[PDB]
Amino acid sequence: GMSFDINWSTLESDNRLNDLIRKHLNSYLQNTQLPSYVSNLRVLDFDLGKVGPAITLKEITDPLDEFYDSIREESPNDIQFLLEVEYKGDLLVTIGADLVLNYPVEKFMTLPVKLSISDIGLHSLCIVACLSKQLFLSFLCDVSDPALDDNQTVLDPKGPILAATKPLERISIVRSMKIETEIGEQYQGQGSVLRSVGELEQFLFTIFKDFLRKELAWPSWINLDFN
Amino acid sequence: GMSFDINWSTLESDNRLNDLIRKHLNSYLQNTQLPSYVSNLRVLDFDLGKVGPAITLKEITDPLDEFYDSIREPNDIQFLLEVEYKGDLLVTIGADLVLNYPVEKFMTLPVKLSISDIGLHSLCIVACLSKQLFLSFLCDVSDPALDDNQTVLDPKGPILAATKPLERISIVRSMKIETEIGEQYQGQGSVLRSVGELEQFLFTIFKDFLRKELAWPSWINLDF
Ligand SMILES: CCCCCCCC/C=C/CCCCCCCC(=O)OC[C@H](COP(=O)(O)OCCN)OC(=O)CCCCCCC/C=C/CCCCCCCC
Ligand SMILES: CCCCCCCC/C=C\CCCCCCCC(=O)OC[C@H](COP(=O)(O)OCCN)OC(=O)CCCCCCC/C=C/CCCCCCCC
Repeated sequence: GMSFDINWSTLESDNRLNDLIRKHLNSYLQNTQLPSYVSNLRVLDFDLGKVGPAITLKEITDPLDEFYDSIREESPNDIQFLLEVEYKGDLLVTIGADLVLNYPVEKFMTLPVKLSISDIGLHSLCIVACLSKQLFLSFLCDVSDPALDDNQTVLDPKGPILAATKPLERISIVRSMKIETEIGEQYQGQGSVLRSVGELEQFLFTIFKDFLRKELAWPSWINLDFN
Repeated sequence: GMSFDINWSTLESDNRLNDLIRKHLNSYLQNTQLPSYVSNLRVLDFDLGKVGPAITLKEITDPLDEFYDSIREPNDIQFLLEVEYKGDLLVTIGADLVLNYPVEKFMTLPVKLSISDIGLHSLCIVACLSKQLFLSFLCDVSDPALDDNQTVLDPKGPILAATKPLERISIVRSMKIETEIGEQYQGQGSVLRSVGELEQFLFTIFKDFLRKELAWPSWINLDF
């Protein structure tokens, strides 16, 4: 329907959203076991961009009880939005990698390389919950997930999506994603190198999707405490 | 910074937003006393459009006391926003004009006024309480009473106190009004001048409407 341009600049003098995502993602990367073909991984830059999602409000409800339960461990006024979120924005992750060539010997050579994750496609149901007053945000499931056939609510806790008993049968929240790599002109001929680059691209793809899934995808969520 | 596209389609599937605003404004018009030269005023159509404001969050605070008090007459929350609008809002208003042709003749001229191209750049506040929400435009961004550096959320500062209503600039910076006349008529000058008068009147009326519905100390209130 209506378009908006939002600017949260003053809310970010000391901490910048981009930088927060970058350090978090970096932490995640440096805590992952790396294959033999890559020596180091590092986020060179993260950029949420200037193009955001198309947001459709689907329903308005009480927050899920699982949130309350979470708080119990470690109010009518509270509220929860169910949102259809469609993203084809300009998010861009630039990652630096040291590709390791082992073709002769072990660790024969290292090529500085850098990869670009971009063009992320998404179309999924999320929820945003206000509770007392920590803020919860979580991507529930893709719009066309089979567990929605028959047109009965996602907010059913005994239903498949929310119960999260079969993560394997869920269709991926990230619909598409583009990865490029640029390497030295000198290496564009060698097939061994190109194959290694391919493997690294795939690995990075899976790693990024994993990160997203355990940071934002239900039953995981983003918790903001404001005291 | 970042762009969004918002769609509130299903929250109101009985009643529509544009329709609600249309009969609200219609009520306003029908309880306005009209000049002698116009017999009927009516909102033909209202359209908030698809182009919204550029929004900058300035501050975040607990809601004003006037709201809490407004409840009877947490953690509840209030946003202070810089709002810059150059959107595609469009009001189309129908009017029956009264024309004086010579030989002391009276005639009626149906006319269609279009209010569009509204320019705005102003500090507004959006307060969520219990949970009813409050929408109110405080003042224009370049109001003198904001001179140098001072806060707008100061309750006995000028803007919030509502001390001196005529001293402040109007929230609406710009506005465009056109008129559709079937020209059997547009050629005469009598008709064009009558239409001019009507346009000015409508300008005043609309500005007045928004300052009594949207401008602090008045606000828009939602009930759920
Ligand atoms: C959803 C807002 C997005 C678009 C906002 C555009 C901003 C620029 C628009 C220029 C001025 C705003 C145009 C609106 C004219 C006034 C309309 C109006 O008064 O409608 C009120 C009338 C009241 O009806 P009742 O059911 O009787 O409720 C109690 C009545 N007191 O109709 C309504 O209730 C609908 C209210 C919808 C208001 C929509 C306009 C609000 C302005 C948007 C705020 C701008 C930025 C803030 C973001 C808004 C986030 C909620
Ligand atoms: C404003 C969102 C616009 C962009 C949305 C398009 C979706 C793009 C696809 C994914 C983009 C988001 C990737 C970054 C997510 C991971 C970053 C991260 O974890 O940093 C959070 C880090 C703190 O994390 P913890 O509180 O410790 O939680 C630990 C894990 N449970 O810093 C923060 O404060 C997180 C900030 C959260 C903002 C995330 C926004 C992305 C979510 C998009 C939802 C779209 C709906 C819009 C509603 C937003 C209302 C604020």
